[PDB]
Parts: sequence; C-alpha cells; structure tokens
Amino acid sequence: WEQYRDRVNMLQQERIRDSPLLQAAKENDLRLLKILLLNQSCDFQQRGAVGETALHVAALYDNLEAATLLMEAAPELAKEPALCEPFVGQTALHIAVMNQNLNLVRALLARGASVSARATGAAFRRSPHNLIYYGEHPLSFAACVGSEEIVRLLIEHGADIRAQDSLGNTVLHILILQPNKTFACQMYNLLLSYDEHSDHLQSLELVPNHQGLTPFKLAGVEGNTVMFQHLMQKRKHVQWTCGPLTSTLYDLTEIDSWGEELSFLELVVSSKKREARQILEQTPVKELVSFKWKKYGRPYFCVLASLYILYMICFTTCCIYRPLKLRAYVTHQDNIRLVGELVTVTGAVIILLLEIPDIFRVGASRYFGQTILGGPFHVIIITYASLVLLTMVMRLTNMNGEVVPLSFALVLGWCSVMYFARGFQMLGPFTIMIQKMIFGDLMRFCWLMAVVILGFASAFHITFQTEDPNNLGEFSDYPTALFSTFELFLTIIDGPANYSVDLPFMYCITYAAFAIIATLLMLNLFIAMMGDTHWRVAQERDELWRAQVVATTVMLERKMPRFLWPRSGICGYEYGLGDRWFLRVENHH
Amino acid sequence: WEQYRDRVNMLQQERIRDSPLLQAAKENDLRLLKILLLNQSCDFQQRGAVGETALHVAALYDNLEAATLLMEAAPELAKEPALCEPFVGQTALHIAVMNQNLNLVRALLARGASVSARATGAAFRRSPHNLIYYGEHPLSFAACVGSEEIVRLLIEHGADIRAQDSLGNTVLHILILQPNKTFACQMYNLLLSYDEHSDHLQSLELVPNHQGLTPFKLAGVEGNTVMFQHLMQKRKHVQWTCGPLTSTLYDLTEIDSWGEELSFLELVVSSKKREARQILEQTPVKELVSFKWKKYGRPYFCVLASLYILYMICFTTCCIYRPLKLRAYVTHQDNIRLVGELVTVTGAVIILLLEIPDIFRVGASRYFGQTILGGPFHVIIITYASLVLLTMVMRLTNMNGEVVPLSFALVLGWCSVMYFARGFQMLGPFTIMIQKMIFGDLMRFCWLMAVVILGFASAFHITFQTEDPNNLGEFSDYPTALFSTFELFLTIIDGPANYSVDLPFMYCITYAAFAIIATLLMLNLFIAMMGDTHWRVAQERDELWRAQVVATTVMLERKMPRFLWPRSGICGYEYGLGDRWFLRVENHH
Ligand SMILES: Clc1ccc(CO[C@@H](Cn2ccnc2)c2ccc(Cl)cc2Cl)cc1
Ligand SMILES: Clc1ccc(CO[C@@H](Cn2ccnc2)c2ccc(Cl)cc2Cl)cc1
Repeated sequence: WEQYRDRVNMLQQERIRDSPLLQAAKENDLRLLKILLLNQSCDFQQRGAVGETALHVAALYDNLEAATLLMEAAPELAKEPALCEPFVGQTALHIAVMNQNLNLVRALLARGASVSARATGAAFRRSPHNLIYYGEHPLSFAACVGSEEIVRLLIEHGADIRAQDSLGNTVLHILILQPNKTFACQMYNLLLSYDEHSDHLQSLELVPNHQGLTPFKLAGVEGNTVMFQHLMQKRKHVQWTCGPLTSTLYDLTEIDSWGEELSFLELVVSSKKREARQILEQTPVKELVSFKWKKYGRPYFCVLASLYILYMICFTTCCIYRPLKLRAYVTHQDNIRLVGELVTVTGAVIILLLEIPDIFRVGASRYFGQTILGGPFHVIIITYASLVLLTMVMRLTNMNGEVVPLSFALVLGWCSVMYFARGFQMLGPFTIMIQKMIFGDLMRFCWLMAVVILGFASAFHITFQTEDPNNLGEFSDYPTALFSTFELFLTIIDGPANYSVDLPFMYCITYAAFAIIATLLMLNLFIAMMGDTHWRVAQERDELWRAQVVATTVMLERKMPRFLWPRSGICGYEYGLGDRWFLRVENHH
Repeated sequence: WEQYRDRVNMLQQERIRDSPLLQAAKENDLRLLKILLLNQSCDFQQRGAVGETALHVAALYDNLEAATLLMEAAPELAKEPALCEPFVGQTALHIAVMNQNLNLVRALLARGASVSARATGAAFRRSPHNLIYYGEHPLSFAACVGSEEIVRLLIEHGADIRAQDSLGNTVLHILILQPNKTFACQMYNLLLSYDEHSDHLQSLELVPNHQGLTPFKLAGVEGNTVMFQHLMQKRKHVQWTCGPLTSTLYDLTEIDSWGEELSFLELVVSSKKREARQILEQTPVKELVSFKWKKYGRPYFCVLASLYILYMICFTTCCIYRPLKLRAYVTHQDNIRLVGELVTVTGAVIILLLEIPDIFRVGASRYFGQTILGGPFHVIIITYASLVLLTMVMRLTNMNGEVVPLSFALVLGWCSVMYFARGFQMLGPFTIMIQKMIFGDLMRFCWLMAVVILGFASAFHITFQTEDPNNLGEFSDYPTALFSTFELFLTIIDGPANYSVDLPFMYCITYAAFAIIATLLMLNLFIAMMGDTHWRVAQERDELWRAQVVATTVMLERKMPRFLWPRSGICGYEYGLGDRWFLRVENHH
C-alpha cells in the first residue's frame, strides 16, 4: 500500500501555503519574517498534520537566516518530536544531519540539544516497499552519508554507541546493506578506534541482534566482500617473506562449528540472494573446504552410495516375484521372499527417521523445498517413504491387486539415486541444467501442447464415427482418441493407413495440416531449449557445482558421528599461543 | 603430503621466541644485543631443529646491524650448513642471494666464504607438490632472480660453471622452466660470453644431463619460444637484401635424424603439455615439414592405404562363404576358399610384427595409449591381430560354430581404415572432434541412460505379467524387457499397440510419462553435444591437424628403407663450407 503513504504527503506542502503565518522560512523571507513574530504570541502554536514546526522546513534545505533569530523567541522549539502515525517520534536535527551542512550544526547544539532521542518513524523500518534503511539514531544517519568530521561533533557531547532500535540494530552493521565502498572502507577504521577501551569484554562487534546473530556474519551472507576483505588485515601476522614467496596464518575461532548451533556454514547456503553465491572467493574459505572435501569428503561420499545402490537393486529384484496368485504361502522360496522385504522395511523407516528433523529444524516446507542449490530432490525422497507403509495396508483387509501403486512408485523410487551424482571428478554440471530448466522452459510448452491436441482429437473423432471400428480401429472412442493424437504428435508410432473400398474424405488434408504444424512446433521447443545454454546460464553451472560441495559437507558433518570427524588445521597446543588453532596456505606473486 | 612438510615449519618461529638469547637479531635489537655476547660463551651453541644459526634470520630480511659485530665474536659462524632432513646441507648465503641486497654481500665474502657448497635441500628438487625449482648452486639462485651485477661478484672468486646437481642440471637450462621473458632475454648473452674460451671442445651447451639430453631441446619441448627465437640470431648470416626482399640460410646440423636415436622429432609429439603444440610456429620447422610432406609424404601415404583397402575387401569378401556345414573339403571352389585366408595369415602376422617394437620402445601402455595426437586407434589394431589366431584354435579340436567371434570382430576390423583418413586436402578435422569428445561428453549420458531404463523396464514387466504373452507378446521376460525399453527410448521402433477386449489400465499414463521424458532428455544430449564446438574446441581441430602431419612423417621415416628417403635441403659439398647442409626460405616485408 504505497498509495496509502501517498495519501498524506502532499497535504503539508500546501497546508503551509494555506496559513500565511509560518511558511515564510521556506521561501527565504527576511524583512516580513522579522515582523510577524513580535506582534503575536503565535510562534509555537503552528502545528501541521505531521506535527510540523518551523525548523524542519528550515532544515529541508538550509535556511541559514531563518534559524538565526527564532531562538530569541523560543529556544526550546527544537526539542519536540512529531506526532503523526507514519512519523511517530522524530525531531529537528533528524533531517539536519543528512544535509551534511556543517554551518548548521553550530546553532542548535549549544542552544539546547539531546542526541538520545531516537527516530521511531514508520517509514524508517526495513521493508520491501520502502527504499532506504538508514538506521535509528542520528549517529547512524551520519554514518550512512559518509561525512568524516560532523560525526566528530555529536560524539563530543556524550553520544552512546551500544544503543539499538526496536529490532536490534547497532551503529556498525547498517553499513553492509548499503552498496557503496569508497566511504565505508575509510570510515570503518577510525570509528572502531573509538571503542570502550576495554574491548574484549562486552565486545561491540560480538553483541547479538534481536534475532541473536553476531553482526559480522550479516556481511558474510549478504556478501559485501570488501568488509570481508578489510577485517582480515587486523588479524594478519607475517612470519617470513623470501623473494616472491611469503607465508601467512589463518585464525578460525569464528570459522568453526559447535558455535551454539548457529554457525555461518549452516547459513551461507540458506540465502535466496544471487550475489551471495560467490562468498567462496577468498583464501580463508576455499582452500579450507577444498582440503575438507579431498581428505574426508570423497572417500566417505561413495560408500553410502554403494550401500544405497545395492539396497535398491535388491529391493528391485525381490519385487519381480510378488504377483503369485492374482490370475498364505509356505514353500522353500518363501523364506527369501519374506526377508527380501523384511530388509527393506527397516531400510525404509530410516529414510523418514533421518529426514523429519531437518524438516522441523527449518520449520516449514516453504523454506525447505525451494532451493536449487540445496536440492529439490527431496520430493521423491518423501514419497519413497510412504509406499512401503501402503504396501502393508493391503494385507490387513486382503484387497485384490495393490501391485499397481507399486508399479507407479518403483520407477520414481529407482530414479532417486542421482542426487549423489555430483560427487566425482565430473558429471556434476550435467544434472544441474536439467533441474534448472524443468522449472524454466519445460513449463512453457506443457501449457500449449495439451490445449492444441484435443481439437485435433475431436476433429478426428467426428469423422471416423460415420464408418465402422473394424476397418481401421484406431480412432474408436473419446478417451483413446486424445491419447492417440497426443502420442502421435511425438512421431513415435506411424500414422494409420488402410487400402480398401472405404476411404475417408476429410482426413488427408487435415493430416497434412497436422504434419505442417508437427514439422515446426516440436522444433520450436528446441530453440527455447537452446537459447538458455549459449548465453543465459553458461556461467551458472560451475559456481553452483562448487557450492554444492560445501552444502553437502556441512550437511554431512552435522549428522555423522564425531569419531569420523576431527577438525582441520594444526593443533596450536604445546605452544603458548592459546586456543586459536591456526592454518597455513602459501601464496606466490 | 604437504602437511608433513607443514609439521616442522612453525616450530622455529616460536622456538626462537622461547629461548630469549638468540632471536634479538630478528627484531633489530642494538643495545641489548651488544650485551649478551661478551658475558657468556654462548655465541655458536644456539642451534635449532633445522640447524638454525644467527645469520640466517639476519638474512631473512636484511639485518645490516646484526651482521656487523658478530665477526668479532665468531667469524667462522657463516660456514656451517643445516642438519635437519628437509634442509640437508644449506648454508648462510643461500638465503642471502634471493634478497638481492648488494649491501649485504660485501661482509660475508671477504671474511670467509666458500661458493662450492651446493644446496641439497629436500624442498629444492623438482616436484609437483613443491612450487619453485631454482637450482642447486647459488649462481643459479642468482640467475633465477635476474640481477645483473651481484652475479658479477661471485664469479670473481673462482666460481665453477660445469657443476650440476644430483639429477644433472647445470646453470643454463634452469631458465627455460621459468615463464618470465624480460630478464632472461638480456642475461643470456653476457653469461654465455663468459665461456671456457675453448668453446667447441667440451661444449657447455652440448653437455648432456643425467637423462642424457642436450639442454637446448628442453626449451624446444617445454616450448619457451623466446629462447628458440634468441639463439637463432647467433647462427644468422645475411647474403643479399634488395628492397623489400631478402635472403637467409638455415643451419640444421642439430635439426636432423640419426642423432644417436635421440632426435627431437621423436619427442616433440611425446609431451603431455598444452603449450607444446605450437612449436611449429617459426620458419626453421614449418616450411621444412611442409616441403617434406609435399615432396615425399602425399605420393607415398596413399599407396599403402590402397594396398590396405584392397587387402580388407578381399578378407571381407572371402568370409561370406565360411559357414558351409553347420546346418574336410575337396571341391573346385576350395582352392580359392583356402588361399583367401592363406593370404590373410601372412598379412595378419605383420600387424603385430610391426607393432610390438614401438610398444617396447616406449616401455609401457601408460605412455603409449593415452595420446590424442599420436592416436588412440591402436586399440583396434591390437585386437585385429588376435582374431586370426583364434580362428585357428577352432580347427584343432573341431568345436561347433566359431563364426560368432568372427561376427564380433569383423566390424571393428573393418572400422580400422580411418586412421589414414587425415592425409588429403580435407577431411582431417572431421574425425578429430569425434575422438576428442567420445572421452569428453559421450561419457556423461552413458552413466545416466542405463540407470533410468531398468526402472521403466521393471514397471513395464510388473504390469503385463497379469495377462497372457499371446495378445501382445512384446514384454515377456526380464532379459528382453530391458533391451526393448532401451531401444524403445531411441524412437527406432514404434510402440506396441493392440485393440481387443483386453486393455491394460496403468500402461497409458506411464507411457505418456515416458514420452514426456524422451521428448527432452534425448535432446539434452544434443546441447552438451553442441556446447563444445561453438566456443570450447573451435580452435583445437586445426592445430592438431597440422601436428598429425609431422607425427606421421616422423613415424613413417623411421620404419621405411633408406632408398626411399634422402634428406632435404641442399648438398653443401663442392663448396668449402663443411658438413652443415644449409637451407633457404625467402621472406618478404
Ligand atoms: Cl507421474 C510422474 C512422476 C514423476 C515423473 C518424473 O520424475 C520427476 C519427479 N517429479 C517432479 C514433479 N513431480 C514429480 C522428476 C523430477 C526432477 C528431476 Cl531432476 C527428474 C525427474 Cl524424472 C514423471 C511422471
Ligand atoms: Cl562391443 C563394441 C566395440 C566397438 C564399438 C565401436 O568401436 C569403437 C572401438 N572401441 C572403443 C572402446 N572400445 C572399443 C570406436 C572407437 C573409436 C572410434 Cl574414433 C570409433 C569407434 Cl566405432 C562398439 C561396440
């Protein structure tokens, strides 16, 4: 409802026009402005629908002569907030900081000011239908514009740093949502120099938000990479540099696991934003995960695939015997016939026993089953789990059949094995493009192919009913006619033909008209097919391939036993360095 | 095991931290550094796990004030090598040459030095898990950094040139592995000016390595082409230049054959490195091999192809008669029936008689059967040789049949003729792309097409077994069902259909679901097919085409008789120039 906000904006700009006693500061009046304030007691009594006063329009643009003489009439006129609903609690300076007019700040500070007044306006929250998000306190509004010395001023009158908004946002992590670099790189250093000077206890960069998240990792998953670059020079310590060779060490007390089950490895694959895929760019991450996948990833990722592919060939093989009397069992083959599914019942309970907790860890299917990188393949994993139970609902009431839902389930079940097809030296990006464009361009012609075939079917059905179903027998009745022309569009079976004394009149030219559409429309599927790989997604299938490896190793580390996983790097102990657990990669120029 | 090297590196950097009596040179201490050396006899006794002493950290970066006063305490402290296993035998200056600090070399040379101490460190050999390879002697370490005058210094104290390492590497050919050009172009001249001054006898550029190879050809097959450019100006001699026309002569006493069976023509097609294909770039090679292929190559490359294509049509034709009694031979047709394979037995012994010596010339199949440019086609040449022998194992025990291995062999045998399909005016790069991408992208869908068809087959088999095999008869049993759906995916034969009183329920919608996968997945093979030729290998199929010609002429020259091959160029004799055998190409500006 942006037009609901647009209801109240133009009310003020001619309400100041209506009453002729207050708007003269907006249009730089001097001589008549010095007349109206002394003859009447009408200085403070002018309030708009917002709660508007004479200083906010004087700081709309800088009215230097307007804010000069009104302190003689009312010096307390600045310290009143606004009262309307979209601008609840917002005062005089709150517009006079984003103007970056340093000649304006000498007046209203020494003549009565209060920096602790926060700005709780309704147009100030983070929202998709609101453009800017600049924070709560005017220190944050000074930090957003990127001015170096006016932010010098308000600190020198007892400014607080640790104050947040109603949704827990401090002064620091509002920089990483804003895309500019050239002012956020320099302002970060001298503002972090003005700490408590007892910095490790009640740390200002370790205090969580209202969600409870350490504000450095917001920059990690929203991926403004220059902060991820710039904080790594505070942790750097050189060891030896010899010519074009140098050494470096890697501190990863935050890049770890068991951090109260809120590590960023859980959450870098959780974002739905497109820039966030390339956070694997710099050396603290990429050579770490490349060692973690080479040392423990590949020699364990294949053995469960082996024990799965021999699981399902056994369940496939044992189900080629189950119809036995459809056209009470004690024989010799009945023992292996029994254990063939007595294995798969305790093998089929585990596929829900391991796949319900990651469902209620997320909380909803709307944040589980949409990710391309996490994998939409779970929709067949969940329906493989129910068939076995259903297979058992038949043997309490003894209904006939119940191998036809098995027929409809076993193919999809067998198709499930290709989710571990990504872990090889190859074959990864081949299965990514198909899942990328089933949703993309297979959807198009499936809404146009069903709508074109049934008119063909009705035109074919209305003609051959004047003759017998014995001479041709292909187009008999309504259900098989649409099926016959639907599969006849795909040039699978040859068109029907007979040569006798009976011959239909209309069928030939409409068959040619069907062929003149089947010779180009099925091939116009191929051009919408082809237009994606050439320029559209040619770069997409490799970065997703190098992101599924960190996805599957973070998903696999949090389920397997501790015995199979130590943490990488070096020990650090026997050396008086503390519990910091460094790491080396070697760089060359 | 790079982490095994990483076990011992950080031990030193805080062991110097632990003992407070030796590390003060590393952190530029002056006043307290002058105290600890006189009160104790503790100057030489500090040794680390490497064998570390006080001068190596003083030459880590340049500690000018540290290496000033320790010669008053121990001037012999520089001439001790290291003792640990990864740094066996490496002394003080060995780090003080790669710093290129010319103010440092005035101290430790005149106060006791020895340039003959080689550096036998374990991190100094050529290895894939080690980054740099800079040589053995500090002359080579001076040559690698590319400094012009500090290499002036150590020559002036009796430096040797002809010394090598344990694997035979002199000072010269360590330049061609390093990719830089702008310092290797100028340093090569004045260092070659400092020869023995009796240069042709015991020549420094003709001394072989430990493998026994003349070090100029390392630059040929590793292909740093600027050395191949720069040495050709020492052999140049102008004759006449008239306007935009000039003449030049070509000395090829090294570009020849019979050079103790170790010519570079054998070995330019042997490398597995990608830059090495474009060594056909400059005029001593390209116009030479273009004359060798035009004069003798094409009028001889076709006649053996003719005598091969009439060989195998005769062997094909004679084998359409051999089953004679499967549903002792003296007739009139038995004479030509006998000689039809009496020709091919002595024609089939030669295909192994000529193709075992190039096997044990290489030594293993791992360096024979992998080359794309040499040709992986030998795998059918080796299996054509065994069928004939097998055909003869039947006629000692008289077993029934043995025309079915002939059936399985004759097609592949007939497919062998296209290895000489490269020698024409055309048709070369057409057969290169297919062999390039059988290994490339035919491998992908062959691991996904077999895994998808058998679930379809089991779903088709589980339904039709409730009915008779008489009404349809297509899906009868397990072995033919997978075969039937495997060839039915390829839209070769039409799908089965019948119209009677019996009609299956589940088959129609799963047939439509098979068709909705067969209409896009077989075409998603074509996009992985298409993505290679457009930008991926469009440049590859012509340079390989102009490299197979030098491959086949060097392979053909070393097998055919001398009568059919003289060497190209001009004679040189009747003229007092010596046995040098020049060549002319003409150049235009
Ligand atoms: Cl009735 C019927 C059921 C399933 C399929 C084909 O399987 C679908 C599964 N699927 C998708 C949406 N609803 C089920 C599939 C999905 C993803 C990939 Cl990568 C590959 C495949 Cl084969 C065809 C007909
Ligand atoms: Cl059982 C069977 C045997 C052979 C073929 C086809 O021949 C293969 C030979 N080949 C390759 C790997 N093992 C044998 C071939 C290889 C290279 C090229 Cl350029 C062209 C071809 Cl046709 C098909 C089935």
